[PDB]
Amino acid sequence: VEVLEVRTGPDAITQIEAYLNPRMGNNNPTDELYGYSADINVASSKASDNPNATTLPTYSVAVIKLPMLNEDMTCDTLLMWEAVSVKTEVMGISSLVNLHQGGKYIYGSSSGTIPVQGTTLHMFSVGGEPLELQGLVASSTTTYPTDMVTIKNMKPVNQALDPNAKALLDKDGKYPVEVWSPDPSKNENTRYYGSFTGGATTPPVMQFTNSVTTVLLDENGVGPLCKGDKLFLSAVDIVGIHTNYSESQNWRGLPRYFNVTLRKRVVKNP
Amino acid sequence: VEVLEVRTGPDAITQIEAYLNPRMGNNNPTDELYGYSADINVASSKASDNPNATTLPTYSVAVIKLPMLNEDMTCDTLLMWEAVSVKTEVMGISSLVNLHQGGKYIYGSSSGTIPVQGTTLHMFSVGGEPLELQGLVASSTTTYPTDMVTIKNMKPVNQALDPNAKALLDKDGKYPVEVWSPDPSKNENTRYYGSFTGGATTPPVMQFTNSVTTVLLDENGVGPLCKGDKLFLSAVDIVGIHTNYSESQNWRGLPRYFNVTLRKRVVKNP
Amino acid sequence: VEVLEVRTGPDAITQIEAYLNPRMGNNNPTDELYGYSADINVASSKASDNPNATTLPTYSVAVIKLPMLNDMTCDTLLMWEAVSVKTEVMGISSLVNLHQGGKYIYGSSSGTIPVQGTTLHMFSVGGEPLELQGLVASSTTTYPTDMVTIKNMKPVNQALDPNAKALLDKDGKYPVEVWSPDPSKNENTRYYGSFTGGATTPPVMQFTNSVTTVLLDENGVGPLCKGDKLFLSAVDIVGIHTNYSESQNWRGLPRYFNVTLRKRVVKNP
Amino acid sequence: VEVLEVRTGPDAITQIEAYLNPRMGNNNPTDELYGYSADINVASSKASDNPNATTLPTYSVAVIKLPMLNDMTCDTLLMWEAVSVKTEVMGISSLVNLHQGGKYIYGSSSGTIPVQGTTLHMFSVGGEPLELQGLVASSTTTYPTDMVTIKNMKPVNQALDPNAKALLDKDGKYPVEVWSPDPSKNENTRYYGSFTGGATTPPVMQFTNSVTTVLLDENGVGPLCKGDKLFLSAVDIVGIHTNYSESQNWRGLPRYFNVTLRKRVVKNP
Amino acid sequence: VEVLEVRTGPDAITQIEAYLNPRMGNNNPTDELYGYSADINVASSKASDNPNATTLPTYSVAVIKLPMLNEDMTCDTLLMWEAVSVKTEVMGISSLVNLHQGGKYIYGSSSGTIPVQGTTLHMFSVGGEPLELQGLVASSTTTYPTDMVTIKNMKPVNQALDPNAKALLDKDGKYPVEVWSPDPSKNENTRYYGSFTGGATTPPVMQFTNSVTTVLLDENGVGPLCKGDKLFLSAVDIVGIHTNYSESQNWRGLPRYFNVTLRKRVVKNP
Ligand SMILES: CC(=O)N[C@H]1[C@H]([C@H](O)[C@H](O)CO)O[C@@](O[C@H]2[C@@H](O)[C@@H](CO)O[C@@H](O[C@H]3[C@H](O)[C@@H](O)[C@H](O)O[C@@H]3CO)[C@@H]2O)(C(=O)O)C[C@@H]1O
Ligand SMILES: CC(=O)N[C@H]1[C@H]([C@H](O)[C@H](O)CO)O[C@@](O[C@H]2[C@@H](O)[C@@H](CO)O[C@@H](O[C@H]3[C@H](O)[C@@H](O)[C@H](O)O[C@@H]3CO)[C@@H]2O)(C(=O)O)C[C@@H]1O
Ligand SMILES: CC(=O)N[C@H]1[C@H]([C@H](O)[C@H](O)CO)O[C@@](O[C@H]2[C@@H](O)[C@@H](CO)O[C@@H](O[C@H]3[C@H](O)[C@@H](O)[C@H](O)O[C@@H]3CO)[C@@H]2O)(C(=O)O)C[C@@H]1O
Ligand SMILES: CC(=O)N[C@H]1[C@H]([C@H](O)[C@H](O)CO)O[C@@](O[C@H]2[C@@H](O)[C@@H](CO)O[C@@H](O[C@H]3[C@H](O)[C@@H](O)[C@H](O)O[C@@H]3CO)[C@@H]2O)(C(=O)O)C[C@@H]1O
Ligand SMILES: [Ca+2]
Ligand SMILES: [Ca+2]
Ligand SMILES: [Ca+2]
Ligand SMILES: [Ca+2]
Ligand SMILES: [Ca+2]
Repeated sequence: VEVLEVRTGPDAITQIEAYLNPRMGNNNPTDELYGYSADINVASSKASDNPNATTLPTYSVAVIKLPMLNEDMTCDTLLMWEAVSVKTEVMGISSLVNLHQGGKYIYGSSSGTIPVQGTTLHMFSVGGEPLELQGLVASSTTTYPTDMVTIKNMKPVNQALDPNAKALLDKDGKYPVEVWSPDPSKNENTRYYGSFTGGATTPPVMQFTNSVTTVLLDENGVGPLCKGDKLFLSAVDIVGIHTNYSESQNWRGLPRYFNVTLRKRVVKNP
Repeated sequence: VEVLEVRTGPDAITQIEAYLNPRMGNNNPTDELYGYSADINVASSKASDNPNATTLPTYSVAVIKLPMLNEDMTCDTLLMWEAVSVKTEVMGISSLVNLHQGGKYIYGSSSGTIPVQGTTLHMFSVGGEPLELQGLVASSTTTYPTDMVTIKNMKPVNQALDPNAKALLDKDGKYPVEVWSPDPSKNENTRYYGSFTGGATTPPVMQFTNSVTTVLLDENGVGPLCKGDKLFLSAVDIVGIHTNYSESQNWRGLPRYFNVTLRKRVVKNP
Repeated sequence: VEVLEVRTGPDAITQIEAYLNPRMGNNNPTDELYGYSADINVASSKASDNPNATTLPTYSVAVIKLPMLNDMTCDTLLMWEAVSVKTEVMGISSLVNLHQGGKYIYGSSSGTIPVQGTTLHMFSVGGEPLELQGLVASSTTTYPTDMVTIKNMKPVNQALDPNAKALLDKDGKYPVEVWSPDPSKNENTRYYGSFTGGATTPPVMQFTNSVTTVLLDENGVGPLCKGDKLFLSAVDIVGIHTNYSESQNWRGLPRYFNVTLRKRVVKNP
Repeated sequence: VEVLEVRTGPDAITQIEAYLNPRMGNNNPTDELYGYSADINVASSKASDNPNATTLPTYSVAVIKLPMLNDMTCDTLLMWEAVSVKTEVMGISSLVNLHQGGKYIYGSSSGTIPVQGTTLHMFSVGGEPLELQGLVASSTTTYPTDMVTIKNMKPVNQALDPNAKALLDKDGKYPVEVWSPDPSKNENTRYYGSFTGGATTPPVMQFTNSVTTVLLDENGVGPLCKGDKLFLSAVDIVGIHTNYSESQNWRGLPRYFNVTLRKRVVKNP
Repeated sequence: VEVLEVRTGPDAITQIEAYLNPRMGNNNPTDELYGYSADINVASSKASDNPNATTLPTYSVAVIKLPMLNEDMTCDTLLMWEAVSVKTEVMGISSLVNLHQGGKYIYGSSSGTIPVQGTTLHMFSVGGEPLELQGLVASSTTTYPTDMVTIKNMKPVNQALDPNAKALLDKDGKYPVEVWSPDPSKNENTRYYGSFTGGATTPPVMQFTNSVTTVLLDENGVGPLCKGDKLFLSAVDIVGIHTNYSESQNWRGLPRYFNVTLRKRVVKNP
């Protein structure tokens, strides 16, 4: 679609806000361990790697419906909502500042417990359509739960780049992060931003503020354009691993807030 | 409230300073371990987790009364104090540079003792009303002391985002950091800045200088506006954990200094 | 070659995109451990050090053929000039995995240690092969003969031997522990590398589609593609995987490139 | 004083330079362990904590007498204004030493553990003594009477007691664990500090002669030297050296200052 | 000498390149462990600390002879070469990415070996005369090899700043880093840049690129001026410690490349 100028005048700007709850494996709000995975079940061998669905963190996604812009669809030009900037925040960070939760002792049984630590993964995206994904796994011989969306008919090539392994992030809590990542060869109409630090016991590091805005405009001054007046918000915020007294382990996630400013953009009627 | 222009002229600027003492759990200045929590008392299980009030760090808050500005409340326009910038500093940082305090030896009994280390959490906020808070916990089955302000009738939803778990930071030493964090969906009239590094034994890192100012104006050039001529200052500065000889542990906190510059802002009378 | 002005007008600009699969040692897509090295075989001594080819990560290289620009007698020619690149290490979140068969973090009730330790990231974009300098940990290492390594090593190759030079002209052949970008050459290539060592170091990576690197030099000139060929080179070693028996495999990830090129006028030589 | 404009013309600018040696506890240059604290002596309990004077790092301070500027009648006077400073921790590379007596890294065939753990770096440049705020880890600690510490301590002193104030007016007398710069004062000093804690943390330091710190405030005014005196203050604890017996000493390094000053006109008070 | 303006015109700019090989202790290219120190030999006691020359890393220095500028030395003004900017690079960084070198196992005898790690020291300097040095040691009772250049007649004062402990970096592989550092009270005619990270097992961190230039001009816009048409390049690049199977240890250094751009500067004839 040919993109023209920004539409000026009163009522040309709008703003939405939303939060996405984490989807660490216990994904129902009545689950005792909502916001965590179940105890990790580890592969027995290369050939026998059957991770339980509840142990696998997935991506969060929400579709926000925006006000309808075009009365009749037959004028030479149309309007689309253009995402211009976002304020985003990982919520409840200070919940990890807690040394009394049941778990593994830091020293002996007189000490506090080890807080959430280890691998972290933070991703947010804002687009005018679903986030486009690339499949890649640690091991093609893992058998994934069938009620999740994973790579069909995996082979060892899927341990690196197979250009046939593509998907859309179109379902909340279904696409495992260990299988899918943002596809940089597409996503022309989405801006995504991601951060990873690995390790078993790494100290998690996070900032929180209401003073920072990310501008979503591309090199040409154009932000994501919302097809069918729909805005797509995606996230994952794995903040580390909680270790229990018995040494079993649960992934821990946190929710993410989005505040997106949008404006009206003229496009040519296709 | 329709915000208008900055009032210029002599005496249009004022400046306040304040310090907030840490509320680590021992919050009475006659407490032997004032500036620390009591020995952390750890849950025996998921179901049984009763942290003592003295073991839970809370937010500091102070209200600064500013000179009154409006004689007539008849006038078509009124003046409010607008917070423009802040210098803020964590005080007594070098008190941590101490290897003789009674505790746990670094190596054997000929060595110095382990200094304060582990999880850190730093936050300051400057606003024209109480900081708005969102509740989220590590465990919804925790029983919090009834004399603290925490989430009423928790369910497992409270381990992630429950949109009903909201509060105002309107009491000093009452809101546990492990339960509450700044709400990014509100706080239009407060600037907050936060930094977290987790981990069991992580070395703390801190800077101190009198050369750095934070500017508090939003993207329209408007800082926090002080309702009823009150300026709200909030903080928490957990600098880590002290470990005792028996391996019991206390949170350690430090005081925070604020120097705030304010100016007169014209607003439309409501 | 004398470099003249940029050629303006419609069709003055083109873009390409490619990805390079990692070459960690298992370099065939049907290899069970594709994207990993084989179990590291360690030297029993300084004198006795014969690493298997499957255990030695090598540089990835791709040559992209660009639209033919030039008749070859005009007094000025056109060359494709690489102006900027968006590049991305793909599959980063694949490391966010605690269930893979391996070594337990704590006892046997816990998750397994994820990929961690030494990392090496390099990308380059050039108008000819990346020029290489040879330097090794040990000059007494015997390398696999079917790889390209330093000929007739002496202890001088543990430091700078001005004679140990090569071109990155084959994919999966030049070991990273032998070869590195030659800063005394490479006038026509831009390279960018970072290294963090250690055995257990947590890996750190970012991913976004918002970042572009400008390739122009201090005279405003990017790499100029000789014979309309664009050279893309990479290595992305994201750490070490540890197996249950404590054997270890290097782990690598693929890299994406999106390069923008413009027509540059040059004086005919 | 009412501060007026900068005085221009020939000879309006000056430079001084100085070094301050560290005061870690062994503060006499003939001390066998000069530049180190004596072996750390640890408290037996909350009630009993009697650190020896020689175990407690203190701030360094020097007063530089500047050229006499003024007669005192004139409606306006000149003061030296500290404009900028180049400052350097000297002898950083002295830490790059694994043969020194100490605790083995692995077994007795290995090198010894180098200086590591808690570090504290501070420098200040002002026109009067640095103003200090008292705060300690323990109010029941008994400090050496020959040092300057907080009078009549109570548990409030484990946090902010607004009465606990002092001036850094003596070299090697004010313990860093008792005093820090007071941000509620120090209008006429600029101070800069960084702290990293932990018991075994690797120290990190840079050294260059290319970096200057500008000392002007948001009104373009630097510290003004009362009575033509310039105050330089510092502490540079670079970590802890551990002996074979596992007893431990703080290690400090000297700091160099090069300050540029100019003449500032002020109203006679 | 009085420094005047930059000389303009054709042929006013020259460019040199050079490499400096590391001087870790095994400093002869035929040495089996060239580019490493010999096994560290640890002090028996404070009184008995005799490090072997081969165990002590020294600075690298090279003198580059530049084209002769002044035809008649009686003219009232003269030209000097002025170092304007440098591109510099540590070479062979990726040689460290090697887990099969003989050494100490990361885990048991089935694993890779521990790569080079621990204390790093990086310095480069570009000057128009020898880099000026200040003496400072960890221990004044250390007995250094007489074949090296160290502090004469050490006393305890040399554990801190002795103003009489000065030297010039005027010989390659002779001035140990543990005794000498750049003197900030001098070096008006040299620019030096240094970086240190200690510890015994710290991961080394290095970058490499050909896209970065350091500008050498001072605040008056004057770079180092090459006395007698000599350009002084100095370096040390200790990238860590290699541990052998028997647990003995060797410093590891890497060579450094320089590409310095120079221009002609007018000076008044003294
Ligand atoms: C992430 C998180 O919140 N982890 C909890 C865990 C988990 O709920 C559990 O591991 C499932 O993943 O529970 C922790 O406490 C449990 C632990 O102390 C075990 C003993 O190791 O006992 C459990 O209670 C038992 C009780 O002991 C028995 O008398 C009874 O038969 O059953 C109870 C419930 O099964 C504790 O809940 C843990 O450390 O694993 C606390 C963590 O914070
Ligand atoms: C990078 C990676 O994927 N590593 C795998 C490894 C490698 O595939 C393997 O080390 C070759 O380099 O395999 C891991 O699982 C193996 C391990 O559990 C060993 C026990 O030490 O047994 C292997 O299965 C055997 C099995 O024991 C026999 O019954 C069978 O007949 O032969 C099988 C094949 O050898 C496991 O596959 C590993 O931890 O080493 C899992 C890693 O994820
Ligand atoms: C933050 C802080 O200052 N921690 C102290 C602690 C705390 O005061 C205490 O743990 C309460 O939270 O005390 C430390 O010293 C005590 C320790 O040596 C214990 C031995 O386990 O003894 C205590 O003194 C006892 C004494 O031993 C008895 O004879 C007497 O009957 O009672 C005394 C007081 O209970 C020490 O105070 C500690 O290591 O726990 C020192 C820390 O710095
Ligand atoms: C920096 C470096 O490359 N270190 C080497 C070292 C050094 O060359 C050496 O330690 C002197 O600094 O050698 C390493 O391999 C040796 C090691 O396995 C030892 C056993 O601890 O044996 C040496 O070979 C011996 C062999 O074992 C004997 O049977 C024979 O009689 O003598 C041989 C030579 O002494 C190995 O060379 C090491 O681990 O120390 C490998 C390091 O990479
Ligand atoms: Ca594409
Ligand atoms: Ca809102
Ligand atoms: Ca060259
Ligand atoms: Ca004040
Ligand atoms: Ca001097």
